[PDB]
Amino acid sequence: PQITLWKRPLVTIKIGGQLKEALLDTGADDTVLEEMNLPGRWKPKMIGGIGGFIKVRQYDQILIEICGHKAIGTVLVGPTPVNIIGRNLLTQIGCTLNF
Amino acid sequence: PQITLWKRPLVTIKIGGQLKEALLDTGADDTVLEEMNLPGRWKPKMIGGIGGFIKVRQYDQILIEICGHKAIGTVLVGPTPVNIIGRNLLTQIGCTLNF
Ligand SMILES: CC[C@H](C)CN(C[C@@H](O)[C@H](Cc1cc(F)cc(F)c1)NC(=O)O[C@H]1CO[C@H]2OCC[C@H]21)S(=O)(=O)c1ccc([C@H](C)O)cc1
Repeated sequence: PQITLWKRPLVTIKIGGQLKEALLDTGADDTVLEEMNLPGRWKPKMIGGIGGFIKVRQYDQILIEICGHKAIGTVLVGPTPVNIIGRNLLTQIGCTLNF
Repeated sequence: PQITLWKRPLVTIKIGGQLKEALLDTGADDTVLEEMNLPGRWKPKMIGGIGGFIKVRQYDQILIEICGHKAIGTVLVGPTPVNIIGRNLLTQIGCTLNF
């Protein structure tokens, strides 16, 4: 699907058997999700954005179905105000910017 | 132009007679630029991100030439780590996400 940007590009994702809505973010290099419970072992990490830095838990090789498109990659879980789909997963489902 | 997301979607912008590089950010509702001077009267505002919040100066009806595509809209200037082109200006240049 082609997505115009007159509204926030929110899509429905399926991660760990849970349904959530996430923001297709071309300005994000990696995926960051709000607090949730994810299987497996994680490693602590600190990511930076506007306003400073937050502590997140890095989960590797996590499957996500983004708007019916499957992808596996690293997912960061932490106090993000909004669920974000970063470029690490956008490239797997073949997303492009066109103008 | 079609832009893949394997690298940061950076574009050359022309704003206030100055040349800068900015990130086409679909995850940003507003355009946020590092410190500079623009015309007209401004009003203070505070915007939030992953790490918290930063104080910005809201400038309205500001012209920006993004990769040769002109657009006028609100531009926020403040201590952002990276120049961000938000959806307020992406819609003006006809930007879409495609997968
Ligand atoms: C350094 C370049 C960018 C600042 C990186 N960011 C992506 C941006 O798209 C971000 C998305 C966003 C949307 C949102 F609603 C809440 C929120 F907290 C974050 N936009 C943003 O801050 O927008 C501002 C301005 O407009 C306003 O509207 C919405 C909020 C305000 S990031 O999220 O910091 C980030 C993500 C992933 C990684 C991985 C580890 O690589 C690192 C860093």
